[PDB]
Amino acid sequence: QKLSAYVVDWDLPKSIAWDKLDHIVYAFAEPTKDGELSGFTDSQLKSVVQEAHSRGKSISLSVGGWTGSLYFSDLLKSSSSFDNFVSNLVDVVKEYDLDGLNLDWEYPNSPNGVACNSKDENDTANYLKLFKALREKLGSKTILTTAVPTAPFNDENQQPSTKLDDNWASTVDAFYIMAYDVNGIRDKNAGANAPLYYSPKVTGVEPTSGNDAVKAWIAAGIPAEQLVLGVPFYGRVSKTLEPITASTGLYVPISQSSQIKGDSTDEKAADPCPNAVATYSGQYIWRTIAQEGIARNSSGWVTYWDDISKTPYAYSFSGSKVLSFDDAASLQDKVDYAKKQGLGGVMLWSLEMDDDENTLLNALQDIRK
Repeated sequence: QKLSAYVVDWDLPKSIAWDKLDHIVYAFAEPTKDGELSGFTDSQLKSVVQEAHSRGKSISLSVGGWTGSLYFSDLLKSSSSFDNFVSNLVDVVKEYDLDGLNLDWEYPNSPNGVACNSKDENDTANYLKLFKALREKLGSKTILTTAVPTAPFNDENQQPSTKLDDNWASTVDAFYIMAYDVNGIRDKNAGANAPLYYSPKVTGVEPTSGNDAVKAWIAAGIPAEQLVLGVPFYGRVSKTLEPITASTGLYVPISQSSQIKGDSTDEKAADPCPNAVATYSGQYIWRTIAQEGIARNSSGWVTYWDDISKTPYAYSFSGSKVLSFDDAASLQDKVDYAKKQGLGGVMLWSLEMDDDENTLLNALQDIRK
């Protein structure tokens, strides 16, 4: 699995380009309080598994997700709910003829991610117990992967680990680094959604990137070959308080009152926590970007290139907004990095975002390669 591609149950692609990929990750199954797997469509998963196997392709189920991470911590600390979760997790593999499971807990012991998510000092330790259980019960050929944040899983203090149990690398096959959503309204200045690099010279942005995350995880104990760079097929808009020109760069200050809306896929939504506030994400999928000609200086946009983060961005004087995103160029750069760093491969989120010409997916082909 050098090239993995997430598909979403709520929006399957009408046509999956099998020959341009290796491994399909079907998202999501959300764990319930009782430790059962839910929230996915039975017929669709059967359909997609069948297709993948017809063509000699691998498929995994992704358990969890941004809104599916509520019960992970509770489930694993208790011994009874642990075994039943595992039991259900094995059954689903059995049931659908899955080639593996992709655990996506967002995130172990963290006040970030959804606010009301259960959390515990031992979340990472138990996360490792879960994987070990899974391996014992599934064997060595089941693809066991995890989608991970830009720093190693939290310790008993909610700080990224400086060293992960060495059993992590020996149990789990690949760690999919979710190297995107790095910068947002949580920052003072505009930044890249999925930067390849971070520069300390630049303040008012988050001190991480793709390269930095890799570096962090390698240091924590995970070999590079077991690391997988996640890339987006979407971008994000911020509202700049100050207009971007050619003599300004990407890093201008932004509004923080409220996140403005992106494209038509960007519905106002609130996390599954009582009395939480609905918000926009700012998201703009690649399709919108391509159709509206944003990367071609159309529709009132002017396109630039950030030399620091190796990503394109665009600015509309109308509404004063900046769109940080990824194109063929920034994507092919991420692929160059991955190959030179001896990474296991790359993954993309998510397949239905790409245009009908497979522009973004094609830009990723050197990884297979």
